[PDB]
Formats: sequence, structure tokens, C-alpha cells
Amino acid sequence: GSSGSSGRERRVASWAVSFERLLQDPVGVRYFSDFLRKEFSEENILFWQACEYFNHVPAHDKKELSYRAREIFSKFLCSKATTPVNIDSQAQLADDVLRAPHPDMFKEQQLQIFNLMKFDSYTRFLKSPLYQECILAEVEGRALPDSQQVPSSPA
Repeated sequence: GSSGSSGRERRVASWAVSFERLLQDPVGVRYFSDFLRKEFSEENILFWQACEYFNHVPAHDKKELSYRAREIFSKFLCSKATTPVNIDSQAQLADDVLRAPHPDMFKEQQLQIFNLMKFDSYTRFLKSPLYQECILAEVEGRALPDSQQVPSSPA
């Protein structure tokens, strides 16, 4: 009797070797995201993604930078922002992002969350049974479930 799967390399576990692997892989994110939602911490990952989109934008290009900087800001970083991220807007970014943003400045904030979750969520994500769901299929050799399908409430 065969054991495990012979389809592709170990991706389920690859989400433990490092963080870069968690994102790089479309599966590691689909599951990670859901987890956060469990405790209404999506904003954590939602914010990070945004940055990547902003930072990527060149400095010269303002039309875009602004649109994003402002949106992203008033989105997570603001006084009445729906859900403020752990990050502190004390960086007086507004006054900046508003007048003239920076495709590098964010690099700092974005990183803040990256590490936060990496030690906040990323850590638990593995401790939780959800992540294991894919593990069993990897060690056993079965298909992977659907994060969304998985009930937030534990057994």
C-alpha cells in the first residue's frame, strides 16, 4: 500500500519552512486569510497585501501613489478608519501620503505587520487544527479541504 502523494512537492509543510513560502503559495494564503477572519483579524493580512501593491508603484508616478496612499491610509490608518491595524499612524504619514507619498516609506509599516503576524497569526495558524487539515492529506495522501468550508467553531 502506497503512502502519501506523488503529485507535486510538499507545499503544505513548505508553509512552515518560512513565511515567504506562505505567501508565494496560493494555498498558504487561502488558508492563512481564513484563519485571521476567525478572530476578525483579516485587516492584518488585508493591509499587508495593499502595501505590496502601493510600494511596487514608482515614485515618479503620483496619480497612482496618491490614490493608493490615501485609500490605504483612510482604509486602515485613520482616525475613523473601519479597522485600525496594529501599526500606529503616529508616523504622521497622512501629512505625507496626502501631499507626497513614498513608494519606500511604506516599506516600514508593511514590515511591521509582516513580522507581527509571523509571530502572532503565522504562529497560531500552525498551532490550530485548520493548518493540520492539509497536513493529514500530505502525510496520508488525500486531497485538501476548503478553508472557507471549514467551520470557524472548533470541535
